[PDB]
Amino acid sequence: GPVPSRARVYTDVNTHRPSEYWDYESHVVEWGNQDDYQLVRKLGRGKYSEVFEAINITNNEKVVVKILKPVAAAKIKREIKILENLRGGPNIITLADIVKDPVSRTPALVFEHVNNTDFKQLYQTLTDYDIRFYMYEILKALDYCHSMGIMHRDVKPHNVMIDHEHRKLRLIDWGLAEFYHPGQEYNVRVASRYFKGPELLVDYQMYDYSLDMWSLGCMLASMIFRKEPFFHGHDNYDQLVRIAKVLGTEDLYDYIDKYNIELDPRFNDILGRHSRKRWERFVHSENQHLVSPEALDFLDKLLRYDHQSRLTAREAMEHPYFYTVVK
Ligand SMILES: NC(=O)c1ccc2c(c1)nc(NCCOCCCCNCc1ccc(OC(F)(F)F)c(Cl)c1)c1ccncc12
Repeated sequence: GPVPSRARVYTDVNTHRPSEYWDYESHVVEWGNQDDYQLVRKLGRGKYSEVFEAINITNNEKVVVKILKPVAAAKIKREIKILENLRGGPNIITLADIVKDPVSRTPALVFEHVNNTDFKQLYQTLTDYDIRFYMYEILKALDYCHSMGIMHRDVKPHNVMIDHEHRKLRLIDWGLAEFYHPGQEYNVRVASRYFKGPELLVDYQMYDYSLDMWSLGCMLASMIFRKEPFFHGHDNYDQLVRIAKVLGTEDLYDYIDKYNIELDPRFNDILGRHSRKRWERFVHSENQHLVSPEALDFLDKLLRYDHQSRLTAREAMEHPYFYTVVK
């Protein structure tokens, strides 16, 4: 059957931490006071929760409250433990409190507020310099969480908060985040369609931190080529075909042969035969100001089928693409 895989970095971080670190089920939640927070307005509703802008009346500061739906109320300890483990880390959203919502009777997570008043799609209107600057800021968060034995598993623009006025970035929504344990088989139903790595699409469960680096490459490709999303799958099956139309089918077949993966036979009639396209195929007069040989080389090194071949967050921070960014 499938060949095993393990991360090439931070492989054993959880084995050398005390069990209290990663055994989230044993964690005892310290509950705050729901009365400290006054809900102001609804910001959005997901499949398992709703988010509100709120005021912490003990300091008159804005906060964001995520109220869990009764269905998710049970599996909150994983997210809580990860948020507490990562608290204070570079560009990681701060969990300010955990309270029981008086209406839903479910857990409510209280987060640091980031000014989210930059309307439109700042995501598709940044300058070349600002793309590099913010990409480096995301990498500080990803190297931190990966160094802390945690995979985010939902890297996408909707989970990157930017206060453009103060050039502040936070990586949010650790609701799909997991502890990495070598040899552990994980659920492939993670990340959002357009940002799903090939490992998820071919049903390879023994993945690791490198899944976040594929998602990151999808964001970079979308920004530098002004193509939102870069890999525009109609469903999870077509998502792999869209990738194959860019990266080619040969490397895809080499990847599945290397890990002894059994490709879903539904792929036989839709994958076809494609050769790798050179990255300049995506360059045109409207995106040429964001494209550089450094950007293309960096992107090439993130968007690889083989999860063990992609740059790690630390290798990515060493890339020449970031030499122009003030440190
Ligand atoms: N943990 C929680 O559940 C959580 C924690 C905190 C918040 C939260 C959820 N949801 C909030 N609003 C609802 C979700 O609103 C998502 C808007 C995302 C906007 N991408 C902006 C953007 C712009 C440019 C980008 O490119 C780059 F290169 F990075 F520069 C990228 Cl990748 C992304 C919120 C608002 C204010 N302050 C804290 C929170």
